[PDB]
Amino acid sequence: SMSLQVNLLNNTFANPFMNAAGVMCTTTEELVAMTESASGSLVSKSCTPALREGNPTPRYQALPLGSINSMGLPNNGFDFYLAYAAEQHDYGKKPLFLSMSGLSMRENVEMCKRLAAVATEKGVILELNLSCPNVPGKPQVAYDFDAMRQCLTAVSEVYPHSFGVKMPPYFDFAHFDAAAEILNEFPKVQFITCINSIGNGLVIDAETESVVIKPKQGFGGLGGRYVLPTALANINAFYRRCPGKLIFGCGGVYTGEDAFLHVLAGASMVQVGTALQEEGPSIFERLTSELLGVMAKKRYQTLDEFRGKVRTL
Amino acid sequence: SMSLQVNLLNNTFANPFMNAAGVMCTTTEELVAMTESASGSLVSKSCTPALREGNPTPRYQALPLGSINSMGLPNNGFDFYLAYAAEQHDYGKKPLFLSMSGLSMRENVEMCKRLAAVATEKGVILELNLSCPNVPGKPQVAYDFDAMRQCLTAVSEVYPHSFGVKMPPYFDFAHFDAAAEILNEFPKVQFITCINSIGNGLVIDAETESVVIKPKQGFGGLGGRYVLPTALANINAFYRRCPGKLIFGCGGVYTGEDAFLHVLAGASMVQVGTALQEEGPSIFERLTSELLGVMAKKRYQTLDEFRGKVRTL
Ligand SMILES: Cc1cc2nc3c(=O)[nH]c(=O)nc-3n(C[C@H](O)[C@H](O)[C@H](O)COP(=O)(O)O)c2cc1C
Ligand SMILES: Cc1cc2nc3c(=O)[nH]c(=O)nc-3n(C[C@H](O)[C@H](O)[C@H](O)COP(=O)(O)O)c2cc1C
Ligand SMILES: O=C(O)/C=C/C(=O)O
Ligand SMILES: O=C(O)/C=C/C(=O)O
Ligand code: NI
Repeated sequence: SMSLQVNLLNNTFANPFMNAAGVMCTTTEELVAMTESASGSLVSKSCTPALREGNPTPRYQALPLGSINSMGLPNNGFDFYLAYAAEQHDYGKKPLFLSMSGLSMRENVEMCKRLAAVATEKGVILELNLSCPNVPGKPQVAYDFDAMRQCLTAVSEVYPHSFGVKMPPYFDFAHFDAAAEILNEFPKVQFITCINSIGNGLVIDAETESVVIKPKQGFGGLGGRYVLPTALANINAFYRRCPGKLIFGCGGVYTGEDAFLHVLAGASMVQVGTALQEEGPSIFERLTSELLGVMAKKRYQTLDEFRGKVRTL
Repeated sequence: SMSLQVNLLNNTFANPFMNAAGVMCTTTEELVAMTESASGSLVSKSCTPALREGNPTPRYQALPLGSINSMGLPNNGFDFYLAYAAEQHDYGKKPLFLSMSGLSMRENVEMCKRLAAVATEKGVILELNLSCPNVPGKPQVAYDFDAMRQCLTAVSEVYPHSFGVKMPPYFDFAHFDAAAEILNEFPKVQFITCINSIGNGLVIDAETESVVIKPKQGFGGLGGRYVLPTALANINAFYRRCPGKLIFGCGGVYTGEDAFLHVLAGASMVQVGTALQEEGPSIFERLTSELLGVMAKKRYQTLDEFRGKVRTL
């Protein structure tokens, strides 16, 4: 009667769920666990050309309303994720996204040049992270529309495949417009993942009178409950403004209902970060059944039936 | 014993609490209620030169985690708030801030010209709102650094008094820096209120499969629980970067503990929006009591003892 199936980017997904990049997808064991999970897909930790230890700990804190982190791109390096995609990932189980977060345009160019062949041969799909908010002294690329255009230009020039972009949240229609205008100039950008963390929040523990993460004086990306309306806004903003592109929702998904909201806003895939961090990949079984339960209660049979159909007043 | 006293801009405030601009401060009755309340101060609704009906309703929605609104600056017009400040407000009770949100730099300039005499004579303090995120086709001025510098230059030229600026949240250190650099060019900007709403979130009611406010396709400013870490981040970011200025915290204050966090982040005054909307002016008795209780438990006697003293790791 019902189906969470998603068909996009020449792939079939059992369901729209996947991990948010950076959550439970850094190590082989994590990637395998994500592959073995009920998720429709997975995306590997945002990689840099070489392994990165990331920021000093503590760099993640679970919170009643979500999470704050300043991980700082700890990752095994591009070769590692490329090898996973090329040699290890069971594409028979589900499609794979590889998140890339070069620290400069040059780094993204170099990795993309090498990713090209593996994408061709294996079908791994690039999610280009333009919104890492946690590397000290590195602005979120997509908050600088010139840096964003330049990065997309460079990747589009060297990378002979469609890819997606992991976007920071924007908070003004002027920015939705400006970002969408730029994204629409790149036909290879076939999906937009909205959103990365709400950047550089500051959690203060009233008990300790201190921040809760070490890097950057305690400023870190916010995820979880905090970010859901912002995520939905961005999902919908780009869903509307980039009609030639898919939107992947990310932000504040804890339940099938939250996922339902993402899809209603226009999400094709739904990424799960904080909730997954706290619950582990078993969450995908829960989220699939919950989303199905929501759809059953609402008498929806497929995601196509309500994707992007949020009613305005 | 303990004091919530705040001293700034030649004024004594019984406590740091005040309404957030736009909340319960549009009408004479509201302004009188705010004045009669236990709040340390109050700010009048952001005004435009002439009255504004504001955006179509529904334009405010209380939420489990806060609020979303697209009020669209409904206000009685500058003359009205000017007259309140000039003729009606009992300054014997508490200092008064007047929030100004002209839709253009010229509108602000013209209002400031006329506000100048009332500020001189009565001591009303301008809070210049550069962060209205709800007027369709009008971007948040403070997201345009050139426009903000321009506006502050234009206002400073005609306004021979100290004033503050109501800021939107920023989400990247590069923007904290850029914004702080601009604000630091203006010695008359003696306070910075961080933050206005997290702009243009989108609340979707899963049950109705619809947005919850009418203007701008449901996109509206987020307040309340959603915004606290962002508010704290901005308060602290500007606290650090504008040591010559005071910071007024605004965002996510429901309790004395929240207020304590604002102050720890660097807030001198603490503004209360969503919580005040949802509880009314009696909230200030609660908040003062709670903040004193927090301070008592933490063995602080004055706000100066911990203002801005959030410990980093
Ligand atoms: C610990 C942690 C690591 C993350 N790493 C990445 C990353 O490497 N690349 C990326 O694009 N986003 C990363 N994110 C952001 C998530 O992908 C996601 O956008 C964000 O957490 C919002 O979703 P959520 O509310 O479900 O947490 C990370 C988030 C967390 C909490
Ligand atoms: C109904 C409503 C009206 C508001 N009107 C104004 C306004 O006129 N000027 C302004 O600077 N901020 C206005 N705000 C934003 C608040 O001043 C405050 O920045 C925001 O709500 C965050 O505080 P909170 O979390 O306590 O709600 C308004 C907020 C709400 C909810
Ligand atoms: O590794 C991190 O700090 C997170 C990056 C991101 O949110 O893109
Ligand atoms: O009147 C409003 O819509 C809100 C204004 C603000 O947040 O500055
Ligand atoms: Ni911004």
